[PDB]
Amino acid sequence: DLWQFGQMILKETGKLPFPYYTTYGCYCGWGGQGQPKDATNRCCFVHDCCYGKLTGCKPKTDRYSYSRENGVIICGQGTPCEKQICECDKAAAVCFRENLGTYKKRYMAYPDVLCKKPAEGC
Ligand SMILES: CCCCCCCCCCCCCCCCCC(=O)O
Ligand code: NA
Repeated sequence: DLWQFGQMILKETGKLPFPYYTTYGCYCGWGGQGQPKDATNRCCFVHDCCYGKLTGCKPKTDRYSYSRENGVIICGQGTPCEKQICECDKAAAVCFRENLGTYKKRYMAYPDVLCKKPAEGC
């Protein structure tokens, strides 16, 4: 669920998920518009697409099992929805960590007027 995704983000990046990954670029936030502005933004875009594939699941409310061992997130046993949601969340959290080097404070609260057409497609 979103509480768990938030904890993953904090564990992987050392940043609180709000505001650092809720108001960044064009896609780190609710949905998005336009094209991803950098690597971190593309992680958010991919995560949105990942959730999009889970048509029969409720990714923001379904709580799943996971652990984090030798610095690796391990999605635990569960329903197919729980497992797939966990894997979407893990991938995005790791993606954020891997692109912290290019995280730009400039892109927090990125003006929605610059998230211009054409939209990137999943
Ligand atoms: C007045 C309201 C203040 C704002 C609300 C504060 C509470 C926010 C709780 C955050 C929990 C985890 C949020 C997960 C964010 C996911 C980001 C993303 O889509 O990449
Ligand atoms: Na988004």
